[PDB]
Amino acid sequence: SLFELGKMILQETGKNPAKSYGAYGCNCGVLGRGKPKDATDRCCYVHKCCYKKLTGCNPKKDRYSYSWKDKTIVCGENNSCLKELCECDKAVAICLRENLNTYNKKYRYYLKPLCKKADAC
Amino acid sequence: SLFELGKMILQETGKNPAKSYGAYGCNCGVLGRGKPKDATDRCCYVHKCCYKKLTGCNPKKDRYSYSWKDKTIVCGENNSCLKELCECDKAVAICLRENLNTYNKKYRYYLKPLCKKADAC
Repeated sequence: SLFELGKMILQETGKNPAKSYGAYGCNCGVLGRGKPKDATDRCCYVHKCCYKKLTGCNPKKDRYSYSWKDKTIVCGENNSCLKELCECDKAVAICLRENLNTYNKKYRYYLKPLCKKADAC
Repeated sequence: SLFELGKMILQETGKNPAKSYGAYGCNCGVLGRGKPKDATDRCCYVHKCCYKKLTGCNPKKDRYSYSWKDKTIVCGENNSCLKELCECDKAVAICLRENLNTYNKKYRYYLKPLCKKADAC
């Protein structure tokens, strides 16, 4: 669920997930997808494509189990959707961390109408 | 849709809606309701309750028309559901503005998991 996602993002990035990624570029946040503004934004693009491939469980709402073991996110689900969901979220969190070095505040609260339409996933 | 809602909040409140209300307390932002932390949060609580009476339309995605007339939000004729959606959104923007006096940044990014379950609307 969004709670696990936020937690993982915090855990990987050390950043307030809502503040940093609740509205960032064309893909991180409440609005759908768009051509990515930068690597951070592309992470969110991939994540949204990850979610859109999922069936059997609600990516936003459904809780799942995971653990933080040797500072790694370990997805603790057997159930294919919740596991896949967990891995979607872990991947974005890792991606966001990986790309903190190009994170640019100027893309925070980016205006959606400034975004090219996203390619199909 | 969230676009109209955010614009209304900005208009009433003068605040970046994502920043101030995208994750505030137990009710403003993602997912459902929780026992409100303060008046601002209760606005969002009432708003989410308001969304429940909507039937033939999607609050998050569906666009509707409104205008800013003499610095008031005036909902467009729209169909029944969109009209009521618009009025839900207008009401929360107004409420948020009314309660700016007790807005507390400490509740910005409140840990929503720790919220009590909401009462019935």
